[PDB]
Amino acid sequence: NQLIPVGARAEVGTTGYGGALLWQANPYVGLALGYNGGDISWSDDLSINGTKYDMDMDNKLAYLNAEIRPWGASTNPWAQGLYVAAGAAYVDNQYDLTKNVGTNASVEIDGNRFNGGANGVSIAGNLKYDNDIAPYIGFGFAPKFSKNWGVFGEVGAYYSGNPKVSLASNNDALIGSDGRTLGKTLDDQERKIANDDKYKWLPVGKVGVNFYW
Repeated sequence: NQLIPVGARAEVGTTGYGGALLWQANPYVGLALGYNGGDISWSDDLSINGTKYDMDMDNKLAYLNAEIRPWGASTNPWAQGLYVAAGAAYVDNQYDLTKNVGTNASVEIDGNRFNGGANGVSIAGNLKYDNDIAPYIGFGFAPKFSKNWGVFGEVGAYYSGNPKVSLASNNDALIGSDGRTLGKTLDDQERKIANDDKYKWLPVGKVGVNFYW
């Protein structure tokens, strides 16, 4: 049961693009070593209920995980394709978010609801995740239909630790529904991001194509 190199994959997803080297020891156990990253504008000018989203990333992530197929010997491809992924990553990722809340549009942050009013308001966030050795857990589907290639999709999360975080608006004096100003509410949401257990996780989704040769 030694791990045999079998090829590579190309992938794209929420942490950016890249790919991995692949090994398989048997129908149940395999290994991926890869990189995701890039300077990418994940969305620009994207309008939803009066509000434009912009997100930019600048990521360097390199990972190593095992892929385990509980039913990897199954002749059902719906079961043979399922796997759990587990390992760790070097993580050095940076996200810029911008919400431009338009005229008379409404946004909710930490339970407090604000209105854009006559001019709207813009809210910005910088999130920086740095961890040399971040544990990773994920679930994927990669059914076998070819000796030469296949496709896959995966969702998981890195236990990165809380990011460094900065939140800001170009109008902090707006009062929300619970009475806190926008400045104060952002401060509060900044503290939750910087400390709550929930935000120690960096979620991820991706898809791609495998090549075996």
